[PDB]
Amino acid sequence: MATFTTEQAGYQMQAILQVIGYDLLIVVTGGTNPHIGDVTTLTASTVPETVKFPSHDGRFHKDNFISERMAKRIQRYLAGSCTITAGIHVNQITKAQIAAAAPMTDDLSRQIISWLQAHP
Amino acid sequence: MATFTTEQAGYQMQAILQVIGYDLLIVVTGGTNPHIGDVTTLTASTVPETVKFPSHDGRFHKDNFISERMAKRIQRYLAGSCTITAGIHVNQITKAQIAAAAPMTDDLSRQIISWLQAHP
Repeated sequence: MATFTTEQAGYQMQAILQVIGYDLLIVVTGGTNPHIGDVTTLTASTVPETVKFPSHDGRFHKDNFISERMAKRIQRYLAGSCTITAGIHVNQITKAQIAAAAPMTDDLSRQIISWLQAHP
Repeated sequence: MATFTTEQAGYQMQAILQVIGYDLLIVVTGGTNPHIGDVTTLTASTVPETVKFPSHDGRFHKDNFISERMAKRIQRYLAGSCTITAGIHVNQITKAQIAAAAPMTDDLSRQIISWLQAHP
């Protein structure tokens, strides 16, 4: 249904939003290698819950800070269920990139909130 | 990336598949009202796990039998993580529709397996 991008100092993240009835599905990725490392689910009135996927070396992917952050930002605007995937390869990128991805996620979230307000 | 439909005695289900890098995202819906009631996650080597969304009257949605069934059918063909949503309003449809949706899910799953084998 809709694609958004955000950029901070050369690093780019993207969010693809799909409206499935009253329910939402959002894929958040970054850099040049799309991936799903974590999934966070929520409704307007329940606390978001995360499932982590295993990485190749056995560690769980820690990209859930992205999906949980977006979940917290958009929660009050949800008409139904919401499923958010995240994957920016936090196990491979620099600490500065990981830190920058938090305000970048806030920017994608506001872009999404605006789009939802314009397409209720 | 790809859409599939299946039909049994007038009832239709649909699966939208998205390839996100090596990872998969599949939305399974049915009838005339798309929805996400449940989410099942898996990899080729881990048992699928489900999160259920609450319905309006407080009962968890029970459409996860759909996503878990598809997960079991396609698991051995996965290159990475896989996230499957399901929602056919099992809390509103007839018992016969609920029962028919299980072989319909197997048909969508094979359609997906074929598409994956043709687009590795």
